[PDB]
Amino acid sequence: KKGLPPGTLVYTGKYREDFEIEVMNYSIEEFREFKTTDVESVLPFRDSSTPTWINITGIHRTDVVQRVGEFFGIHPLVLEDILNVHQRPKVEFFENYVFIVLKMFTYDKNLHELESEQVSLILTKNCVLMFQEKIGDVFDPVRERIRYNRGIIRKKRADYLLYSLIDALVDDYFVLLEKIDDEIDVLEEEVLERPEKETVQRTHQLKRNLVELRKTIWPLREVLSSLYRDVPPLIEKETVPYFRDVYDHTIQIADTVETFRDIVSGLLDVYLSSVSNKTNEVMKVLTIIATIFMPLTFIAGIYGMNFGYPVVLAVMGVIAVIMVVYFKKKK
Amino acid sequence: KKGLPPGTLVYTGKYREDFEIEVMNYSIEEFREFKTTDVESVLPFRDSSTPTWINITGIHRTDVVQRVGEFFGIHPLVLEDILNVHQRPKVEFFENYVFIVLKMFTYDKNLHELESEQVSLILTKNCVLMFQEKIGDVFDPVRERIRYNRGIIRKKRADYLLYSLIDALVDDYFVLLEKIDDEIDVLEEEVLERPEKETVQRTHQLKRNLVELRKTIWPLREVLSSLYRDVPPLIEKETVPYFRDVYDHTIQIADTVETFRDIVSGLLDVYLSSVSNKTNEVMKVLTIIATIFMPLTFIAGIYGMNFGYPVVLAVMGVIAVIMVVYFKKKK
Amino acid sequence: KKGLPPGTLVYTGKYREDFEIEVMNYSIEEFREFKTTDVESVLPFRDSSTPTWINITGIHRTDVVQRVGEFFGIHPLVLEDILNVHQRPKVEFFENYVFIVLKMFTYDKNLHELESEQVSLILTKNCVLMFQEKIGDVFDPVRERIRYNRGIIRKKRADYLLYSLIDALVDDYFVLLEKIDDEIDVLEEEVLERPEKETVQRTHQLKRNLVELRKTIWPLREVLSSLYRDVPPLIEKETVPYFRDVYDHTIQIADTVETFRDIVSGLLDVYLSSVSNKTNEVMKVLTIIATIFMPLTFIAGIYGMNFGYPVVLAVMGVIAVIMVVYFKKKK
Amino acid sequence: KKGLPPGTLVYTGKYREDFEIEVMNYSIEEFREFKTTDVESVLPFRDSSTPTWINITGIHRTDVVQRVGEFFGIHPLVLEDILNVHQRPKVEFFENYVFIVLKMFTYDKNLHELESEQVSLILTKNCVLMFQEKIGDVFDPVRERIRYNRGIIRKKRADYLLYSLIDALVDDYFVLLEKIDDEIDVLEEEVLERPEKETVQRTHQLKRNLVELRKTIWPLREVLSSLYRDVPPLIEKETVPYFRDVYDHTIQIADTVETFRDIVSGLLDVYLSSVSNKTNEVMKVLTIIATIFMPLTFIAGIYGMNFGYPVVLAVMGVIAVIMVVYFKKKK
Amino acid sequence: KKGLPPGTLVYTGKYREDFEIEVMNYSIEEFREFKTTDVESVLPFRDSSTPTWINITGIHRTDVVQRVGEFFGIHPLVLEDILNVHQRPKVEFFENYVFIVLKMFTYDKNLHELESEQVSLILTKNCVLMFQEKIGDVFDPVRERIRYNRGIIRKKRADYLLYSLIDALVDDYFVLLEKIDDEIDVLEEEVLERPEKETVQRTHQLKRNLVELRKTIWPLREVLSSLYRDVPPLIEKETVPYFRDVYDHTIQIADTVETFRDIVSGLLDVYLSSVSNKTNEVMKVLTIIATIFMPLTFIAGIYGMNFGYPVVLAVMGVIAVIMVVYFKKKK
Ligand SMILES: [Ca+2]
Ligand SMILES: [Ca+2]
Ligand SMILES: [Ca+2]
Ligand SMILES: [Ca+2]
Ligand SMILES: [Ca+2]
Ligand SMILES: [Ca+2]
Ligand SMILES: [Ca+2]
Ligand SMILES: [Ca+2]
Ligand SMILES: [Ca+2]
Ligand SMILES: [Ca+2]
Ligand SMILES: [Ca+2]
Ligand SMILES: [Ca+2]
Ligand SMILES: [Ca+2]
Repeated sequence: KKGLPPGTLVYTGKYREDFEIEVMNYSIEEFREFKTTDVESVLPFRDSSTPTWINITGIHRTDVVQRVGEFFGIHPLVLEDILNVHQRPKVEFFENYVFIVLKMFTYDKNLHELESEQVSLILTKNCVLMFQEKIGDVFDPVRERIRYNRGIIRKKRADYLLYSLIDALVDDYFVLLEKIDDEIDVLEEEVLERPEKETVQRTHQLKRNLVELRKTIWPLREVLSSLYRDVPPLIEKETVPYFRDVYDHTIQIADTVETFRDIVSGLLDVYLSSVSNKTNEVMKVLTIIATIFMPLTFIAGIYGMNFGYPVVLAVMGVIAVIMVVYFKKKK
Repeated sequence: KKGLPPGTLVYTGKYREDFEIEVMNYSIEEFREFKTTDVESVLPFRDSSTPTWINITGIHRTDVVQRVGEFFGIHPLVLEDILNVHQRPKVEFFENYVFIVLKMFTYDKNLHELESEQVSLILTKNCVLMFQEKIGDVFDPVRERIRYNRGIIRKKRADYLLYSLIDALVDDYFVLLEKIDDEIDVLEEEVLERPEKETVQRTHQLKRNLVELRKTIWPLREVLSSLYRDVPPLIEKETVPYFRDVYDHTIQIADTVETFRDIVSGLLDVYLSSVSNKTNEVMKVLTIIATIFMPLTFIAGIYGMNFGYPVVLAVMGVIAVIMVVYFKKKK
Repeated sequence: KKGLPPGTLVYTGKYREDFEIEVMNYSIEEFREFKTTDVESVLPFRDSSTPTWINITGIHRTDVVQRVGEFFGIHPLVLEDILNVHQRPKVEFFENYVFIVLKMFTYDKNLHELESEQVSLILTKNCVLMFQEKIGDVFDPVRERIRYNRGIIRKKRADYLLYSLIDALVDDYFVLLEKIDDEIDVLEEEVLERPEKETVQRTHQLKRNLVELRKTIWPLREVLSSLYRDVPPLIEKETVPYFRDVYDHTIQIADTVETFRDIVSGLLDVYLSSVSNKTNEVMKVLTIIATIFMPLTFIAGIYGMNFGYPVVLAVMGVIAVIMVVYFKKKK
Repeated sequence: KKGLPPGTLVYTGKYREDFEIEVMNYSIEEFREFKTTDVESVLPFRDSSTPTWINITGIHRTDVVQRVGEFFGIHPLVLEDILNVHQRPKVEFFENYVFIVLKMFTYDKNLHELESEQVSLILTKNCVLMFQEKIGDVFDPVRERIRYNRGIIRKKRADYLLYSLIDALVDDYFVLLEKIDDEIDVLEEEVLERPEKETVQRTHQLKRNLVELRKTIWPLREVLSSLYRDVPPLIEKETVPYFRDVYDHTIQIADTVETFRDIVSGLLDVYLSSVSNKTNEVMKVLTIIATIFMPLTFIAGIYGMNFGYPVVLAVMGVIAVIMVVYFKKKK
Repeated sequence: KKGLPPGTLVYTGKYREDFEIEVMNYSIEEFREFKTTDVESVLPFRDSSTPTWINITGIHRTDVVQRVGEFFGIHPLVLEDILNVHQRPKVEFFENYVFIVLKMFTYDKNLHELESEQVSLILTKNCVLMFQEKIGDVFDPVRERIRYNRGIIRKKRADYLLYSLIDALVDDYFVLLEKIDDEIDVLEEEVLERPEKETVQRTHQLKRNLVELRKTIWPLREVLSSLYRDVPPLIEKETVPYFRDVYDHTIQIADTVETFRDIVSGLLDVYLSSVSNKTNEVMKVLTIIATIFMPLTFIAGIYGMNFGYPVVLAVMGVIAVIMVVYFKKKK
């Protein structure tokens, strides 16, 4: 739905069940993790000269974001955007912090429909502050790769941490495409070799979903494009050439999606031709068994007049052959 | 209709019933409001060092605009545009004043048709001069948010006032889209599960209305794009990063509209396929009940010749099965 | 047709009936007007330090243009373009003169067809030299607005005179669009509620005419775009911000035309669906009155065998109801 | 076909019949012309301080081009491009010479098919070296305009000579368009008023040919665009403003072609609608003469039962009117 | 499939059968060749001041690439891209080495389906390091042109070697297009003159394959575009103007592909019209032989009533002519 105030703090999303603030402060050497539901127990991490990750799951608490935002020096309107989930993904560069809004998807296979949660990211000094609206994410491997010190996460700084969550979120889209490639694959057979009923409505659902998809990658692609040209906190030849290979991913997604929305585009045209081909066969059979049985039931019509038996049957049986011969141009 | 003079002051709109000049002069502390129908009782507000809002409802009085425009130093041709409602939304930057033309819509639900009133805005010093052609608007909350000193309107200057009316007008489009999303939603079912008559003409009305819509957002989007790059009176880091949030909105509108005009685009193609699928079933039934009843009425045709009863009925009843079996490739 | 010389002076147009040289020399204070058919009686106006308008109606006289062009210092090839009417509208900037080619249209309502005359304009010092191929134009109001000293025409210079003829020519297109909006309006009803014969050929005529139109606005739009960026003789803040409000017009035209060529584009698709809907009804009626009258004429077929009367009529009349009931899924 | 060496001199074209080297050396005062089939008798023209035109007709002699190219200092790979006719038109600028590749067409009217010969041009000092693969060209008027000293060809230099052959080649395309405008004109009637058989395959031939065309103007347009921005040997205000009026032509071609490939694009859609309109009439007639003659042959079916004459004929003749009346909604 | 680690070395391809490291070190004077399956026996070639070509066939050995990459100073993530075959072709420029990823195709004629192997190229000093996933390639002529010292390969440096493999790989695409031009050619006849069954599914396969194709040339075209603008190791006027004539090729491919995906695009529209033309003929025949034999079997229906012989046959035979005459508007 919509708002009508001047720039307040309303939450438009519809996930009012969960609230769980997780934090992962780490150095080149160490880390902890906890799940406090207290607001204040995370504010002292602003000055921690070591990479923190203050994940605030459950945005519906406008009051929680209001406090954290007033403390971290976050602008009043850039908080509103965190709460307003009906927004195109963007990157906002500021004097202190980099602000990113992203959306991650869930495709219900079978029940052809996709659902969208909006994740906000604020990068400031050594804090990648996060905002989810519901419990559960695709950021499970990244926190696990900090947990069992796997790879080059602990070794590197705090801005690199952002370019690890963003890899994890973009990587998820590769799953969605995989589900849809395998979707099309089937709902395409359903047009060649299954000309039934709700195959059409299943096809229109796909275009609908693909448009819905497209108009959330094409912007998310621009985020990593705009996150590439500029960047204040970057550590040039460390974190920049890294996400070149996430902005590379962000392209392949919105390139794959443009393939799907180009195959599915001309799929209903396959149907209409496949169907008009069937309504040729049926049409044809009707015209045959009415050019052998409509001429003959006319002969056997006159000879019911009230005013050689094998002379009429011979001349009927010969016409039913001057017919099935003439119908060798048509078969 | 059209004009043929050199740059005079003709009103092309067709709303000749209302005339009501409302003013809202306000400071950091106070305001008044009145509804004078006198022209002169608003001219002394040009020098009021406090944010005024001189709303002139009912443009049809060419004489009223002529006077106010001659007083405020407004160019002769930029007044003509205020009266000529058949014009693409634009922003005109000048030495003294910023000139903006906008259009706001009304979608008659049921009676599938949309109507357009054109609102002009002139920003000069501490005056946001307004021009409506009919009584009633979506600027009710903004004047109410000044009225009961809600939010940061009174606190800020006069150029910010403009970027509050413009938020209010752009926000209205979110209602129109909501009405059309919920429109498509229904007039799409009407193609999957209701293949009737005036469903087609209702679909063409939508494309017509969407084109009509599109070609008034895409320019209105450019207004807030061009109102972003430049700006003389702006108060940089106060009013500029505000309407970035509104030019952000202006995008999402013309992005949502591009979704609608991409779903509806390939909707008549759903119909034509759904219909050619029905004219397969009907076509098929005709070809069956004419390949069991046209062969048999031929047998019972010869035996009306004037020249075992269960031998003919057995051989007819067997053929009416060599048929309903052969029709298991087709069902 | 075509030429094959090196850059001579051939007239490709097909209007060989009229020749009438009109001139309107004017100052801040006075003017005259005459219709001499003599070539030489207009050449002394080259040095007249007061705005002249040397309209040469009837270009077919290659000799007339040859003389005037040799006198006014006009390049040999830029004269050829004046005579060669089969050319895209352009603006040519030179060391002395600005050269503009424009086309103005005539839409024969009813006889769905549009016709094109090409008007050339050369602006040099205080002379806007004109070239029409046939008598009669849309420049009647402009010469009348000089005649009865209406508006700011006499007051201003000679380059402004150009940006008054060009307003008058561009303004004409607003009439053409008005005729075509009202055309579509009707030839659209002719697809919803009149599925006849030459409705299709009338629709294809429109796309043809719209393409023909489009590819003469899109360049004419670029003329006033290119006439905006540069300009040697301009009188900056006098004549420049004037035609901004003609290049504004030039946009709205090629924006309106892009609406028409987007409604008409998907209009034949309305037809094909409306028609395939009719060939469903007809198709359906045929399948009904052949599943009540083909089964029953089979019963009344056996009982014509030569080898209770209300027992057969009751069982026929019951089947003709087990049918009209089963046909409540289909109505 | 294709090659597999490193940059040798293979001729891919299929015109192995002709070989005829023509030369036209000329000054401000005189010229000669000859048709030597000897290679060496043209090499001394490299230093002739007067405009030469060394036309080498019949490229299939790889050896001839190899020698001339080794003498004139032409790069090894830029010769390959002269022999390889399956290439997009381009302009190659070099330290000494300008290299241009062009294609000129032949449209077999009736036998709907177009054929392509590739002409190469090398401009060096006072030599416009030419390369044709077959005898005969559209360069007949240009050599004739040198021959009888017509126009400003002899008067001007050698780089201007190039911009005379190129005018002659581009001008040819105006003939092709003329043949296709007049083609469409007919093969469009063939869709409104001739719904036959191979009208469809004739329409697809046109799109095929238009795509084939388009993708040889759009590059040839870029040649004269790129031949406009730069140019080393140009003689600025002599030869440059000349071919501006050939790059102007090059536009109108690829603009006309974009009209054709926009009319023909939606022409098969005219057909499909015109045809589905006929398969309405036919469909309709079938449903009538089976709702007057299928109900009545049922009445006259019962009265053939073996178990007032104008009472049955009156009630049959009345139903055959309760029918032809009900069929006034449908006619 | 997909990965979930931080940037390790997983091989996504599915060709786990071959492993064969071939090397071709050469100077202006000599070369050797061998097929060692040992990893270490190729590492000393890093410093060989003479052009080496270290082809590593069979990427599935992650360990082999890991070692060679750690030795040659190759970044950890740019190795991952060598193993991850599901990636868009790109060129990566670095401080030491140029990194290129390319894909080469195999089109199974008949079994309408195309298969893709990914070839990686790393250019460093005098080493063009290669990475194939399966045995066999189109690089047979290039190694043969080194082998029997053909052309200018041995004569030139090591960066030129890259622009010989890349010519060989791009040249292969000319074969694919040749197979598809000849494919369309046939599967187009199959729409004009063969309106059968799986012609539709064969057409959709083509669009599918063409999209699949297009979205691997359009990037491969950009590789040679980006490999043209920049280049650190280039030897300017030696290796640069060479591959201009490969980036020229890279264009013609993605221009030819855009022709195919523009002919095939409107091919199903040929079918649907060709078919709706047949379902006119069939439809028509049915309506004839039911307007001569449905009226007459009505006459011979009344005269079976139980309540001049050549008077009825004359009046039936005359109506069967008032019919076949009326059907001269329809034939
Ligand atoms: Ca708001
Ligand atoms: Ca005007
Ligand atoms: Ca916002
Ligand atoms: Ca279509
Ligand atoms: Ca010419
Ligand atoms: Ca006349
Ligand atoms: Ca205006
Ligand atoms: Ca009978
Ligand atoms: Ca080659
Ligand atoms: Ca080449
Ligand atoms: Ca010209
Ligand atoms: Ca990853
Ligand atoms: Ca990568």
